[PDB]
Amino acid sequence: NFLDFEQPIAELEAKIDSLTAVSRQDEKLDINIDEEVHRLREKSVELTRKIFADLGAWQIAQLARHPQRPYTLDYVRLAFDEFDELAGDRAYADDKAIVGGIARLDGRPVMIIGHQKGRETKEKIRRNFGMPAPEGYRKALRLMQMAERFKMPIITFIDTPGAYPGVGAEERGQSEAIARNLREMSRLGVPVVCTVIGEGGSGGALAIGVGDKVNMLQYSTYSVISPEGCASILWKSADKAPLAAEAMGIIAPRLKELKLIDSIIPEPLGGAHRNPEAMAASLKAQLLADLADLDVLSTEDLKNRRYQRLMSYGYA
Amino acid sequence: NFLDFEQPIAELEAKIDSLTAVSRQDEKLDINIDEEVHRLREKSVELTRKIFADLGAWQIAQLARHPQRPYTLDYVRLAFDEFDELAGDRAYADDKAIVGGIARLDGRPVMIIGHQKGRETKEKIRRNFGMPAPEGYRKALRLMQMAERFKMPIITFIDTPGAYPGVGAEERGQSEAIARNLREMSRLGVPVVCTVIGEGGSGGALAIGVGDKVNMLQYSTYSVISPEGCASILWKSADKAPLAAEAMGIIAPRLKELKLIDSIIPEPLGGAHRNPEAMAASLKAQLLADLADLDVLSTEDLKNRRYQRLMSYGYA
Repeated sequence: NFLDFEQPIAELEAKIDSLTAVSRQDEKLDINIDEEVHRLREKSVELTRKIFADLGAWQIAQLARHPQRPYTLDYVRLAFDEFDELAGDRAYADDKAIVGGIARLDGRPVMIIGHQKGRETKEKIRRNFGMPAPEGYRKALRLMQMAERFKMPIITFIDTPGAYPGVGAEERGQSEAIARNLREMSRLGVPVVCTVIGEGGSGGALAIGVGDKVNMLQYSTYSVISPEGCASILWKSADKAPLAAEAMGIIAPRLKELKLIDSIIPEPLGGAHRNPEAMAASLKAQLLADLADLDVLSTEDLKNRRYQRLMSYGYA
Repeated sequence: NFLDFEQPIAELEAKIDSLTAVSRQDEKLDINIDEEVHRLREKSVELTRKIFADLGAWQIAQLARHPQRPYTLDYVRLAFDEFDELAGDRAYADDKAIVGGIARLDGRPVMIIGHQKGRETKEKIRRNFGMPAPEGYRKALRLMQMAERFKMPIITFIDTPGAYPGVGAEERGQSEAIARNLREMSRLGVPVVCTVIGEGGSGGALAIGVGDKVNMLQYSTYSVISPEGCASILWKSADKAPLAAEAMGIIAPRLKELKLIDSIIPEPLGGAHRNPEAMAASLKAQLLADLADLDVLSTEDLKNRRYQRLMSYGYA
């Protein structure tokens, strides 16, 4: 299901599908499929550049929410192996809006923590649209401590609309849990790398994003507040979300100059959704490179550097 | 237009035709034409043997009258070159039921006399269904004399239902003209070869068929009277034509044993009409072979042999 501005790409795709049927549909129909396929694929490839060259911040947000995209499960599958999912906070529940586990990266063992919006409606409602109740963040703290204890690096993916705004979420110390998370992660003796795949932000995202390095795709928005919220509070409306997106600076290159993120991982054309494997390979390369130049530093120097980088936050 | 017993061959042909259309008809239709063409041609080739193995004398007559077949024009075109058509009896008209001319056979010059039924209805009525009025036979005598004079061999084809049974034909000495023809041809000083391509007989055919050699296709009937006439006079009916054909002995092999014809030229499968070129090549080879072993004999010995062979006619 392509977005509104990806229409010319769609109709060309719509002609492309029935090519399979015409191959063996009925009445002996087996036409010269290869010629038409090649011409239509050429046109489609040419047109996507005609479509994805002129997208800006409001679009970037739409693309960051494309309802066909790799979630943390997808990146785990397409760049990680021997994945073991640990579920359980030890207190009140395991949460489906966060998925964590311990896996191997090119032999090396790692910890993977991140969100999972679910693909279709069913897995979206079963995972609460990637909105974690605090018990999830307590689980994430528990896993992060486990990873710290056994001299293990931590790889974290961040793809959350935000911490759930609900009765159950507020009752259980949402603020307290996120505060603790932000406290412990800033003392681990192991390197930390955190991407911004997909749509993330709204503070709750930061619960698992305080690390040595930070990386973001080219169509991923990292906003202290969703554009619609900023629009409602400030613009006194919702339709004016694109203006809020333009003003805030939620796009990766805008953030990059702000010394906030350490690298942008380029996407396959038309969005990572068109070539999830290519995006997974790019992410794996970026993660490995980040880990490499990180392992040289010792644990004490690692923590000191982490603290120093934090203090660089804010123009002050 | 195939005959009644060639139906299974037809329907398979009927499926075969629209293969051309399906190649580029509409809606991008270009199917794997070669596979279906090969399979259907295999089936058609197998079926014709299933159809032309079990034909007998009544059929042979039907095949001899297949309304798709090479007439003398066709054999001239497909086995002769530098053909010049002489038309004119010098007396009252040139006739379209006979076509004569002087042409070359592999360099050698020859004379070609024979009938031409015309292909479609128009050329059939314009040529009087290959039925010659006597002026035609006078023309044939004139040409035969011309060929004799200039030491030239004569090749004759014979494809006639018969001499026209009409007022104009009877008035002009039909009997006289044919008698003269039968007289002169038995004195020419040049070799004579005469086939029985197509349907011929009824005496008038003999007007141009008294030569050193005689040859007949495998599906050509040479009857002193059409089967239908024999049926009407003797059987007292018309439907009983096949019995008349069986009794008379109008089929080539039946005649061959009678010492009446000197050779049968085998046909392409399914009738010469399916491969007119192959039939033309076979006819040309037979004609050349006949001429070869004939030119050895001198003119006097040629005429003496011709006379002796004639006397062998009839068991007496």
